[PDB]
Amino acid sequence: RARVDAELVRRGLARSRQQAAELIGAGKVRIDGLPAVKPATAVSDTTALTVVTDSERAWVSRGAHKLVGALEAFAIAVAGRRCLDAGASTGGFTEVLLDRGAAHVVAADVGYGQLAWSLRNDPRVVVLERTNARGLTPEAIGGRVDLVVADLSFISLATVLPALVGCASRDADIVPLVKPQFEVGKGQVGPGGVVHDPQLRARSVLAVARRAQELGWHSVGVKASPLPGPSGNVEYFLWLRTQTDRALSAKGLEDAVHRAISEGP
RNA sequence: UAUAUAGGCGUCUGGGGGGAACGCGGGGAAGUGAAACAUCUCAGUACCCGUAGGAAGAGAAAACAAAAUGUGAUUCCGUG
RNA sequence: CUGCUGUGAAUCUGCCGGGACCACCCGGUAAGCCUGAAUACUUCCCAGUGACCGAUAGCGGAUUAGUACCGUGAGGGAAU
RNA sequence: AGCGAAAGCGAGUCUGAAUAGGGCGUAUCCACACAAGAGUGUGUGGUGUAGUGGUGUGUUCUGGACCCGAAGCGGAGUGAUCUACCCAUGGCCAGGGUGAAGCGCGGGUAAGACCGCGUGGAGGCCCGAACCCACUUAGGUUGAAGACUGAGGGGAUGAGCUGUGGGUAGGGGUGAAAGGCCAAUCAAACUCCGUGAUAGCUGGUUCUCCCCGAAAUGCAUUUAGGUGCAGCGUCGCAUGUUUCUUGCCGGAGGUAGAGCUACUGGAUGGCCGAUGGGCCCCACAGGGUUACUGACGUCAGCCAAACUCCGAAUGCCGGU
RNA sequence: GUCAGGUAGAGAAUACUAAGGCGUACGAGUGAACUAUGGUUAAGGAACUCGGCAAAAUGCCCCCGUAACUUCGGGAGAAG
RNA sequence: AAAACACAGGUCCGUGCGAAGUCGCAAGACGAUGUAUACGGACUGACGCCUGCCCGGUGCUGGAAGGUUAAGAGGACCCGUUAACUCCCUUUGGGGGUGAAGCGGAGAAUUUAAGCCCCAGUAAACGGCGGUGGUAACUAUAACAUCCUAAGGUAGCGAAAUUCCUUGUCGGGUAAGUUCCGACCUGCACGAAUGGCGUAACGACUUCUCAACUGUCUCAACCAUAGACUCGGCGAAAUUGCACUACGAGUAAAGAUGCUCGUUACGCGCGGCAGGACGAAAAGACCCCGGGACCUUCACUACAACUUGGUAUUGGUGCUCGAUACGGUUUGUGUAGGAUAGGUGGGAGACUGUGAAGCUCACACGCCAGUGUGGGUGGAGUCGUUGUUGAAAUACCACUCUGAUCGUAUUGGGCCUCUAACCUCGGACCGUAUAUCCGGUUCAGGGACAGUGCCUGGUGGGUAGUUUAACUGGGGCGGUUGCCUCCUAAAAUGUAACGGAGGCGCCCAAAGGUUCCCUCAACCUGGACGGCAAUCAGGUGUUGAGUGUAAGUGCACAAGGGAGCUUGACUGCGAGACGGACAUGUCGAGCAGGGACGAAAGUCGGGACUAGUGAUCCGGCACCUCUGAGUGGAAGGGGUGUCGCUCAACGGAUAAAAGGUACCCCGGGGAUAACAGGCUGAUCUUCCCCAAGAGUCCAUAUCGACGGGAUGGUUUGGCACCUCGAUGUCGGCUCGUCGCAUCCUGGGGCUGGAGCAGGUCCCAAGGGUUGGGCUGUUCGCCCAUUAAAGCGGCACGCG
Ligand SMILES: [Mg+2]
Ligand SMILES: [Mg+2]
Ligand SMILES: [Mg+2]
Ligand SMILES: [Mg+2]
Ligand SMILES: [Mg+2]
Ligand SMILES: [Mg+2]
Ligand SMILES: [Mg+2]
Ligand SMILES: [Mg+2]
Ligand SMILES: [Mg+2]
Ligand SMILES: [Mg+2]
Ligand SMILES: [Mg+2]
Ligand SMILES: [Mg+2]
Ligand SMILES: [Mg+2]
Ligand SMILES: [Mg+2]
Ligand SMILES: [Mg+2]
Ligand SMILES: [Mg+2]
Ligand SMILES: [Mg+2]
Ligand SMILES: [Mg+2]
Ligand SMILES: [Mg+2]
Ligand SMILES: [Mg+2]
Ligand SMILES: [Mg+2]
Ligand SMILES: [Mg+2]
Ligand SMILES: [Mg+2]
Ligand SMILES: [Mg+2]
Ligand SMILES: [Mg+2]
Ligand SMILES: [Mg+2]
Ligand SMILES: [Mg+2]
Ligand SMILES: [Mg+2]
Ligand SMILES: [Mg+2]
Ligand SMILES: [Mg+2]
Ligand SMILES: [Mg+2]
Ligand SMILES: [Mg+2]
Ligand SMILES: [Mg+2]
Ligand SMILES: [Mg+2]
Ligand SMILES: [Mg+2]
Ligand SMILES: [Mg+2]
Ligand SMILES: [Mg+2]
Ligand SMILES: [Mg+2]
Ligand SMILES: [Mg+2]
Ligand SMILES: [Mg+2]
Ligand SMILES: [Mg+2]
Ligand SMILES: [Mg+2]
Ligand SMILES: [Mg+2]
Ligand SMILES: [Mg+2]
Ligand SMILES: [Mg+2]
Ligand SMILES: [Mg+2]
Ligand SMILES: [Mg+2]
Ligand SMILES: [Mg+2]
Ligand SMILES: [Mg+2]
Ligand SMILES: [Mg+2]
Ligand SMILES: [Mg+2]
Ligand SMILES: [Mg+2]
Ligand SMILES: [Mg+2]
Ligand SMILES: [Mg+2]
Ligand SMILES: [Mg+2]
Ligand SMILES: [Mg+2]
Ligand SMILES: [Mg+2]
Ligand SMILES: [Mg+2]
Ligand SMILES: [Mg+2]
Ligand SMILES: [Mg+2]
Ligand SMILES: [Mg+2]
Ligand SMILES: [Mg+2]
Ligand SMILES: [Mg+2]
Ligand SMILES: [Mg+2]
Ligand SMILES: [Mg+2]
Ligand SMILES: [Mg+2]
Ligand SMILES: [Mg+2]
Ligand SMILES: [Mg+2]
Ligand SMILES: [Mg+2]
Ligand SMILES: [Mg+2]
Ligand SMILES: [Mg+2]
Ligand SMILES: [Mg+2]
Ligand SMILES: [Mg+2]
Ligand SMILES: [Mg+2]
Ligand SMILES: [Mg+2]
Ligand SMILES: [Mg+2]
Ligand SMILES: [Mg+2]
Ligand SMILES: [Mg+2]
Ligand SMILES: [Mg+2]
Ligand SMILES: [Mg+2]
Ligand SMILES: [Mg+2]
Ligand SMILES: [Mg+2]
Ligand SMILES: [Mg+2]
Ligand SMILES: [Mg+2]
Ligand SMILES: [Mg+2]
Ligand SMILES: [Mg+2]
Ligand SMILES: [Mg+2]
Ligand SMILES: [Mg+2]
Ligand SMILES: [Mg+2]
Ligand SMILES: [Mg+2]
Ligand SMILES: [Mg+2]
Ligand SMILES: [Mg+2]
Ligand SMILES: [Mg+2]
Ligand SMILES: [Mg+2]
Ligand SMILES: [Mg+2]
Ligand SMILES: [Mg+2]
Ligand SMILES: [Mg+2]
Ligand SMILES: [Mg+2]
Ligand SMILES: [Mg+2]
Ligand SMILES: [Mg+2]
Ligand SMILES: [Mg+2]
Ligand SMILES: [Mg+2]
Ligand SMILES: [Mg+2]
Ligand SMILES: [Mg+2]
Ligand SMILES: [Mg+2]
Ligand SMILES: [Mg+2]
Ligand SMILES: [Mg+2]
Ligand SMILES: [Mg+2]
Ligand SMILES: [Mg+2]
Ligand SMILES: [Mg+2]
Ligand SMILES: [Mg+2]
Ligand SMILES: [Mg+2]
Ligand SMILES: [Mg+2]
Ligand SMILES: [Mg+2]
Ligand SMILES: [Mg+2]
Ligand SMILES: [Mg+2]
Ligand SMILES: [Mg+2]
Ligand SMILES: [Mg+2]
Ligand SMILES: [Mg+2]
Ligand SMILES: [Mg+2]
Ligand SMILES: [Mg+2]
Ligand SMILES: [Mg+2]
Ligand SMILES: [Mg+2]
Ligand SMILES: [Mg+2]
Ligand SMILES: [Mg+2]
Ligand SMILES: [Mg+2]
Ligand SMILES: [Mg+2]
Ligand SMILES: [Mg+2]
Ligand SMILES: [Mg+2]
Ligand SMILES: [Mg+2]
Ligand SMILES: [Mg+2]
Ligand SMILES: [Mg+2]
Ligand SMILES: [Mg+2]
Ligand SMILES: [Mg+2]
Ligand SMILES: [Mg+2]
Ligand SMILES: [Mg+2]
Ligand SMILES: [Mg+2]
Ligand SMILES: [Mg+2]
Ligand SMILES: [Mg+2]
Ligand SMILES: [Mg+2]
Ligand SMILES: [Mg+2]
Ligand SMILES: [Mg+2]
Ligand SMILES: [Mg+2]
Ligand SMILES: [Mg+2]
Ligand SMILES: [Mg+2]
Ligand SMILES: [Mg+2]
Ligand SMILES: [Mg+2]
Ligand SMILES: [Mg+2]
Ligand SMILES: [Mg+2]
Ligand SMILES: [Mg+2]
Ligand SMILES: [Mg+2]
Ligand SMILES: [Mg+2]
Ligand SMILES: [Mg+2]
Ligand SMILES: [Mg+2]
Ligand SMILES: [Mg+2]
Ligand SMILES: [Mg+2]
Ligand SMILES: [Mg+2]
Ligand SMILES: [Mg+2]
Ligand SMILES: [Mg+2]
Ligand SMILES: [Mg+2]
Ligand SMILES: [Mg+2]
Ligand SMILES: [Mg+2]
Repeated sequence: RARVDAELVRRGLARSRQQAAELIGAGKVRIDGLPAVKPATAVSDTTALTVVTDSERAWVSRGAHKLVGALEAFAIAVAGRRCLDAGASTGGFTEVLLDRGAAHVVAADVGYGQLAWSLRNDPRVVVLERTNARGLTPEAIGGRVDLVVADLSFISLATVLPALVGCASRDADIVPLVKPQFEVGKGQVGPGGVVHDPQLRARSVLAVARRAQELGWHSVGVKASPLPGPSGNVEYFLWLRTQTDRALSAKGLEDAVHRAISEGP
């Protein structure tokens, strides 16, 4: 009487039970074809468990999907440019750049070692013990970088900007990830931890865009993340830059903000 | 409804109810005892029902018995 | 031995019983019926008797006694 | 006449292979022998064996069984004249407010909506007597009354109140549901009967004197405030000092005390001095120096219900 | 269950009355405490107490005028 | 009298109609003279916005391929009895073996329903709704990776009729705010029809506030009436061992009118007060014990009800399959070969023109190697012990297993039917003037079903009877219950407690018997691994090692270590004893049989010893010379050996059993708890001894650490001494009374006392010692005062 998600994770189909739920969610893994009727299934281990046959499953976290979705809309070159990750410590975003042939990447954490052992062996992988959260060091990360990916959680991503515009070059290219129910004053999270309010997302994206513009970093374009938090955390990836023909800083910022939520998700 | 029956009309002869105990045939507890209790007991008791008679019921072997050339319908009493 | 249900024979070199059953022996003759005496009792009547009571006893009732009275009622129930 | 489970045998019998031990039985005593002192046996004689039926007393068994006492259980009946609900057929509800729909008029509306005005008489409507309740409080509390009285209190045309007649009955009825009510009683009414229910529980049990005279412990217990058997009382019979005391004699103990270099543990201070500690010359050889920690040992003083190299007094067993 | 005089009054309420009916079955005394039932109370006014319990207070008619809120009926006899 | 019930509104489930449901044994009735917009049941409870997740558990509903399962059909196989033989062995018998039929007993395979397992749906069904590892804005305000599930609280609300902590925090309100209001979220232990959150109107509901009003109060005074009181009349009651019934300090069953010692008191009444008479009342209702009673449930065991199947009532024809008896085709690879050699008895002689041979196909199989039947053709034969071939015809009559077959006789399983039993609360007509009864007749429908008997399996708190241990410093909760060893245990034996420590419910065919032989542990010295340590050698070493297994007593004489043989880990017994309420239990020399070891002496009836166990009943099994319901057998019983009980509550109430009662009742108990009293005083409380210190120095102005000794009886306790045929339980009110351990007032000594004001100690009990807010409050917090707002005893004084 072994749980179906139990046998699945035992075989090696998915390294974690959260992924076992993702696979049963669309019914990618079942016996005799068909969607897995229910995640509560008593299946004998002598049966056959299938899979979506995802060829590009060389990923070790969920942060991969949201990134590959952003890079679909942006198509940003990585080789030949230094890169910065604002802290994932789980291989969600940096490992994708590894698959992108990144020249050299740097990642942060909360002062904790929990990365995949696979990434503890690549020479171009730098690990730091949360030197600082908001005012990132522009030189101790190895010098100048040419890309920064924003991945923040229970901290309103609006205080690391002075550091991330300094932790860059004069010709910089940045893709921040705006999480809606996390920009509102801490404690004022949306109803039940999930937000169904386009106007709240509008307020959050406007606040982050205006905070970026305060430094001069204008918003170029928008993107809706394809695979969000399971219970609900739909993200909206923007794009920071100070010198392009797409200097949407006066009126086009709002037009692009409507685009973000009108085509989101 | 034809055979007819169910019925209807008339004329007789009975039945009905009571009763203290005793009889016969049925139905049938619980308290109690078992130092608890259910089998078991109490007890086929108490009570109930149907029926009598001066008594009733039983009664003339499809019985006993045990190798005895033995008893011989039933009922009741004493023993065993 | 016996009730309800099912199945269900023979008429005497038959059938029943003799403490599972079988053989032999013995006893008897079911599925029809009547039957006195010896046995149980006393509402009532007669005549007696008591190392029985003697009026708080003996019947509840020696006297208005199943009365007066109590209870809606089944019923309880004096004292003299 | 007994032994045996029995067939059976019989002063024997059972077990057993056993004239080989034991069991039960051969009244009891006496003697004389023949065998062993491992508790005496065996045998020859003798003596010869006591029951039963009336009846008094004590105890006991079956019966209500020394007397009184439950809450309750069963059988058959009686009750809805109180109360619960229902059914038929009747009666009652002073007085005063409010002002629903409906209808009619006007305004307003493409037409409506709607409003203002009237008539109108709705309603588990309002205030409030009769009537029905019973919220507060005081009195009553061997009452006026086994549930009232006074002052206020809620409903008062309604799921209203009420009269007369009727129906539902006990593991049943009825319940706008409180285990409420069902005749001053209800977690199963009442009456009679079973019946003198049963109570390891409480209570009571009536004249005298004479002699003797306890126990409140052990064991078992659906047991722990009950009982059985033992102990301990009395009476009858048998035996006769067997009892008890004191002296002496023969014993076995491990308590008091003590001791511990006699063990097992604890435990005080010294003494020498390791091994393992550090350092020198300089190797991690080797050697010595040093608060070293300081095994073992040793000196002296100690401690113990489950320690004992020892070890009484008493008590106990026997003899005399 | 029926009948329902007068005067105030909306009234079958309440006060007093008519007709009619009663004075209903222990009394007579008496300025004790205390209890009960009524009454009044300077100044203060809930300080009482578990709590404004109980008392006190408002109370009728006619004009004027009425709030938040509302389910548009009400609240409302608001309050004044 | 309520917030509880009801309610209008909501949903869910059942019900197709003499419905379902209910009352009845039935008939019958209500439902309803209703018919799914109706009726019953369940929950919720106008209205408004909504009602999340979980179908794993348990129910409900549905389904069926399998597993399992009753009665009923089946009777293979076995056993009893004995007609017959067949034999001895002795002779007129009598035991051995076989044993047909018949009758009997136990009875297997096989077949068969529901249910259960199984798989689905269902939550406005009964029910459920998580964490961890390390984190940033200025700490936060749980929404980075991973474990687990049936899913991980949705919305809304939230110190709540819900919050112990708690008088949470902040604001309001008061002079003073434990209640209240508005919020906060750390929701011990809210949450979505046991609805969640709001809501106008309503309430003899609960709570907070303001105005007004007042004898509620400061703080009480006065008046009248009914009693009380006096006089006359009548005239009770509960109660009651007494009696010419003081107090104090004691003593006593521990709280005395009655006893002690002292003090006080002339005799008798009337009106008043309630301190005592553990006052009256009611065989304590709290608590324990015994017994009831009613209630609950997956306690036990039953029964109603519901339901399954078989069979009776109960029949007919058609098919489909199965079992029987009977008939005719039809079958057998083999090598020594004219052989696709069914097992045969007869076999010198059977088969043609009723057209066989050889040709045409099918039937039959085919390991397709080859052969039997028909007519269409066909022409007048083929065959044998032929010889090889175990077995010959494969030329013929009668018996025949293997098979592919049809039919008859018989009997089942099923299926579609028919009508004739039976059924209809469908119509009509009649008895019958009257009649929704009833019976009949007849038409129309079902129909061998249903219903009902009997047998049978399920479900079965719907009901019924009952059980649900004891010990216990009250009871409960915990723990324990039998056996063995030690200490307590006081030098015999025995000895209690919920006293102090541990073991047991086995193990070993050798770890049993015998015969013989040996001596360890530790220490020093010498040796490659090899270290203190492993095996070797030398020595010292009397017991410190080891003895299956706890502990104790033992054992070096060895009971300890080693080897040989071997089963005495025997059968018949047992003088005499230990221990003992009894029932149990324990030791035992010696005799005989038959053995083991030993030369023999001798030892051996398990183990160095003391745990390793369960009475009786009832039943099983093997053996025996017992019995055998007329007789012979048998069945059944009996003896002997043995088997089956965490009966572990271990002397074992049943084969079989849990809980609630605050709705409770009875019988008892001060044998036993709660209150008060009594004893004690661990704790509590109040003092003291010593003085390391602190105080700049200076123990002792003032505090005094570490330790030590006491008082009181106010606290929490310990005990269980009186009271359970009744000793009323907190706080406040009224009224006191006593102590002093003094709060104020009065008198002082020392000061680290200049004065003012204090600190500490000593003496002193005459008087005094406030009113409020918060709270049920005591306690306590606060407000305004005051000379001060003392602490205690008196049944935590006083109903
Ligand atoms: Mg008669
Ligand atoms: Mg009985
Ligand atoms: Mg009994
Ligand atoms: Mg009894
Ligand atoms: Mg006669
Ligand atoms: Mg006769
Ligand atoms: Mg006769
Ligand atoms: Mg008399
Ligand atoms: Mg006289
Ligand atoms: Mg009399
Ligand atoms: Mg009368
Ligand atoms: Mg005998
Ligand atoms: Mg024997
Ligand atoms: Mg003898
Ligand atoms: Mg005589
Ligand atoms: Mg005699
Ligand atoms: Mg009765
Ligand atoms: Mg009646
Ligand atoms: Mg009108
Ligand atoms: Mg109108
Ligand atoms: Mg009204
Ligand atoms: Mg009203
Ligand atoms: Mg009114
Ligand atoms: Mg009024
Ligand atoms: Mg009124
Ligand atoms: Mg009432
Ligand atoms: Mg009240
Ligand atoms: Mg009085
Ligand atoms: Mg009076
Ligand atoms: Mg009143
Ligand atoms: Mg009144
Ligand atoms: Mg009426
Ligand atoms: Mg009547
Ligand atoms: Mg009732
Ligand atoms: Mg009566
Ligand atoms: Mg009554
Ligand atoms: Mg009853
Ligand atoms: Mg009863
Ligand atoms: Mg009796
Ligand atoms: Mg009695
Ligand atoms: Mg004497
Ligand atoms: Mg005795
Ligand atoms: Mg005696
Ligand atoms: Mg002597
Ligand atoms: Mg001596
Ligand atoms: Mg000695
Ligand atoms: Mg000793
Ligand atoms: Mg000593
Ligand atoms: Mg020791
Ligand atoms: Mg000692
Ligand atoms: Mg008038
Ligand atoms: Mg009047
Ligand atoms: Mg007059
Ligand atoms: Mg006077
Ligand atoms: Mg007054
Ligand atoms: Mg005044
Ligand atoms: Mg005034
Ligand atoms: Mg006020
Ligand atoms: Mg106050
Ligand atoms: Mg106040
Ligand atoms: Mg006060
Ligand atoms: Mg009042
Ligand atoms: Mg008034
Ligand atoms: Mg107004
Ligand atoms: Mg208002
Ligand atoms: Mg007004
Ligand atoms: Mg009310
Ligand atoms: Mg009341
Ligand atoms: Mg209620
Ligand atoms: Mg409804
Ligand atoms: Mg439901
Ligand atoms: Mg029905
Ligand atoms: Mg429906
Ligand atoms: Mg409700
Ligand atoms: Mg609702
Ligand atoms: Mg729900
Ligand atoms: Mg669910
Ligand atoms: Mg579920
Ligand atoms: Mg389910
Ligand atoms: Mg399911
Ligand atoms: Mg089912
Ligand atoms: Mg059968
Ligand atoms: Mg809260
Ligand atoms: Mg509150
Ligand atoms: Mg709560
Ligand atoms: Mg609080
Ligand atoms: Mg506050
Ligand atoms: Mg609040
Ligand atoms: Mg519910
Ligand atoms: Mg709840
Ligand atoms: Mg719910
Ligand atoms: Mg509600
Ligand atoms: Mg609320
Ligand atoms: Mg409200
Ligand atoms: Mg009301
Ligand atoms: Mg009320
Ligand atoms: Mg005064
Ligand atoms: Mg007077
Ligand atoms: Mg007088
Ligand atoms: Mg005194
Ligand atoms: Mg005293
Ligand atoms: Mg005295
Ligand atoms: Mg005297
Ligand atoms: Mg007096
Ligand atoms: Mg008095
Ligand atoms: Mg008085
Ligand atoms: Mg009393
Ligand atoms: Mg009592
Ligand atoms: Mg009890
Ligand atoms: Mg049938
Ligand atoms: Mg049937
Ligand atoms: Mg049941
Ligand atoms: Mg029951
Ligand atoms: Mg009984
Ligand atoms: Mg008991
Ligand atoms: Mg007990
Ligand atoms: Mg205790
Ligand atoms: Mg105690
Ligand atoms: Mg001793
Ligand atoms: Mg001694
Ligand atoms: Mg003792
Ligand atoms: Mg143990
Ligand atoms: Mg040995
Ligand atoms: Mg041996
Ligand atoms: Mg050696
Ligand atoms: Mg040995
Ligand atoms: Mg043995
Ligand atoms: Mg003996
Ligand atoms: Mg021998
Ligand atoms: Mg021997
Ligand atoms: Mg027995
Ligand atoms: Mg016989
Ligand atoms: Mg015989
Ligand atoms: Mg036998
Ligand atoms: Mg026991
Ligand atoms: Mg026992
Ligand atoms: Mg038993
Ligand atoms: Mg209740
Ligand atoms: Mg009682
Ligand atoms: Mg006592
Ligand atoms: Mg007291
Ligand atoms: Mg006490
Ligand atoms: Mg006392
Ligand atoms: Mg100083
Ligand atoms: Mg005692
Ligand atoms: Mg006493
Ligand atoms: Mg008491
Ligand atoms: Mg008394
Ligand atoms: Mg009293
Ligand atoms: Mg008394
Ligand atoms: Mg006082
Ligand atoms: Mg003093
Ligand atoms: Mg003082
Ligand atoms: Mg002074
Ligand atoms: Mg001074
Ligand atoms: Mg003076
Ligand atoms: Mg308060
Ligand atoms: Mg005082
Ligand atoms: Mg007190
Ligand atoms: Mg006091
Ligand atoms: Mg009191
Ligand atoms: Mg009182």
